[PDB]
Amino acid sequence: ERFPADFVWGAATAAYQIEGAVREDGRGVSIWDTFSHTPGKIADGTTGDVACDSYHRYGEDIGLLNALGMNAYRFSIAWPRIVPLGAGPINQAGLDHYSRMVDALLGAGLQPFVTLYHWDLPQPLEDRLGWGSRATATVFAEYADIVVRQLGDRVTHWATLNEPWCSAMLGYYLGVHAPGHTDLKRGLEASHNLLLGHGLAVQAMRAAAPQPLQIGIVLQLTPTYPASDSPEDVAAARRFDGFVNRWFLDPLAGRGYPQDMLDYYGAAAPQANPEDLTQIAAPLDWLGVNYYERMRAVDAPDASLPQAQRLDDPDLPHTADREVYPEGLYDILLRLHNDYPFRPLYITENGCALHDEIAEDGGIHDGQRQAFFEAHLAQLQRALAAGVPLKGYFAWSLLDNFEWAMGLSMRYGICYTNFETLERRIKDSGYWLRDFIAGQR
Ligand SMILES: OC[C@H]1O[C@@H](O)[C@H](O)[C@@H](O)[C@@H]1O
Ligand code: NA
Repeated sequence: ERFPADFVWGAATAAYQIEGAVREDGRGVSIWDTFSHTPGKIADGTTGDVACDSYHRYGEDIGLLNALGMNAYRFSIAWPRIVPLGAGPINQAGLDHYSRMVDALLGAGLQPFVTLYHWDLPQPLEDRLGWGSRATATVFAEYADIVVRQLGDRVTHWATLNEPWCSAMLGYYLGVHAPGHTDLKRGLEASHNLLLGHGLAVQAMRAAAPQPLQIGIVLQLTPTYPASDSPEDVAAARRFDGFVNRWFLDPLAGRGYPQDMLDYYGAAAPQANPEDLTQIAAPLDWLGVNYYERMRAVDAPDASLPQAQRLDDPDLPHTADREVYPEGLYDILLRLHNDYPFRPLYITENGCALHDEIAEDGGIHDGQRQAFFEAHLAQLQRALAAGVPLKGYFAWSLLDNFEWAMGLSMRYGICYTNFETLERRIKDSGYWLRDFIAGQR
């Protein structure tokens, strides 16, 4: 029935998806400015140039969080605002902005859970190979140092990266995200330098921090299940689970990269000496899990790597873009708790997209998103019952925003955003979370 009295209850955003003001106050160009302004990369012709205008309107966002009765806010700092050339001088105006926002949050009783990297690499680094270069890892750590030096007296809970799987594989292998490259080896290289940048940043942050910090990383985990028990389908399930989950979990847990995946990738695998793996395993205080979906895998010998395709289940509900499988959240947490060293855990994202509209009465009747929260929160109670050391939950997203290659067309918010007027309105699911949280707090 109940969560811990000190549980963290929040919603989450990322800077490029919400802030707009892309050229204001010294902000540099990010790979997502370049990519979103490249014809055809975004589905609907939109960019993050305005987005939710949260650079100017984070006060309104704070208003929503307050109305929701939350006690925490997960957001990202734009590297392009802080070090506009990527490696070079800081931009004090960038840091001052986030300093005021942090003060605003704390004054409202909202604990800032800051993400340092949620995909907006400065374009000057990409011009020197981006995550294809080990130098990018070094200058990421420098950036992590600068930020914590200035805001670490107030922010205790930091995440280095959000979802390196996406940054590496969507960004450099499949080409669907910025910067838009299409080479496996480049993707795997990028995964390594992300992980290294992570490890280097943790160490830098601990040395720069004016007080002890609780430092984590955020991974999206996709629990994977074989469509049948055939050696073929089981193998496919393993390969997918390795491609998405274990590739990151293992080296973070000090276990190296998974040998099966090393064998599968062959010459495409990155060059990973033992000093880098030691750095990548820098001790963490927590792990963030982003959870959206499962993968029910059939072998797909003719598809590209990892030769494993989703077997649709028409009995399960689907959202605008995903199948709903709440039981996967219990499953992956049970696996983390029993099989890996990370603890405590936070659900740093969970939510869904729907064809939301403002109805005649003025509300947004998103009952399927309410049912989505209710079901996933129920699985978290089960996970807690089994001893999973879960300390918080953040809904993705606080508000409808720029959904990457889908643009402004794919609405994930618990608040509706009118992108013309910038008015936000709380959806019915948001009111349900309010009332649920108020019962738990
Ligand atoms: O697609 C929904 C969400 O997925 C997550 O993996 C990312 O961290 C978000 O930035 C994105 O908005
Ligand atoms: Na549906």
